Parts: sequence; C-alpha cells; structure tokens
Amino acid sequence: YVSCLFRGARCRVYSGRSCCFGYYCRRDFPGSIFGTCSRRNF
Repeated sequence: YVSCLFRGARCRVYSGRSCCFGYYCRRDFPGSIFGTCSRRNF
C-alpha cells in the first residue's frame, strides 16, 4: 500500500506494488510466476 520491495526481496508477477524507487522485479525463468527484486541499473 505504502511500502515497497527492497533489493533481495521476493516479488511475483501478480504481486502488489512495484519495487522501491530505482528497483524492479524480474521473473525466475521463461514461464515462471514468482521472481526477485533487482536494481534497474541500465
């Protein structure tokens, strides 16, 4: 609702809000439902 996911946290595709500022969630493998949160450092 207000909080966000931090680095090294569990996050699924159909999870709640996105990761914290400067962070995103990535799937485990081609055809997964759950993943992890990683820094969106391009």
